[PDB]
Amino acid sequence: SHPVLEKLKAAHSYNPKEFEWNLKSGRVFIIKSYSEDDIHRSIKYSIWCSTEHGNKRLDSAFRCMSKGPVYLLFSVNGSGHFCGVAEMKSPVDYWKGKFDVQWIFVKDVPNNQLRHIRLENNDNKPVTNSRDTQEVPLEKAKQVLKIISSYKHTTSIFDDFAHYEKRQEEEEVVRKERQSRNK
Repeated sequence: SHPVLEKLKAAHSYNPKEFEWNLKSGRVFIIKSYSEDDIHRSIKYSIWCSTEHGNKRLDSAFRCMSKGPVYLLFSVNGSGHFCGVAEMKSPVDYWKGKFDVQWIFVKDVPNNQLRHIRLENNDNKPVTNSRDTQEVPLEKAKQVLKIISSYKHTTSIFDDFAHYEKRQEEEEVVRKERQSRNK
């Protein structure tokens, strides 16, 4: 293959061989996406939007860090895996709003690889049982990033790129025809 995808790959440096998971500083958040369509869209346009409350938390974190990176660890609700990692790259501009992200890792990591890591700031629950914008303590975040980085993955959302492209195109046509009948 897909030319959109080949362009994105050429423009970015996905799944870098060297990644420093041993962060000197930074903050790290779980993002729980409502759908794969949202992940596809985020990678393609390098933006994200959380809920109103999630945006406020993420914006605040980003502006507090202007000191080190803010990383976002993505998983779709009900998927049983993480699907990648992006760096937050702007504050939130007021999908109701948006902030810029730079996708770094695009790869599927099953939750069984991560569930041994528990968050002391979420009642010692497994990191894999987190809600949207849960903050991960840095020492635990290091271990999570270490695992996501090293993980020898079998699939990623890129395997379904053409599928998610077709979905989005067809939905826009349907949306337009529907607006047309309403107008």
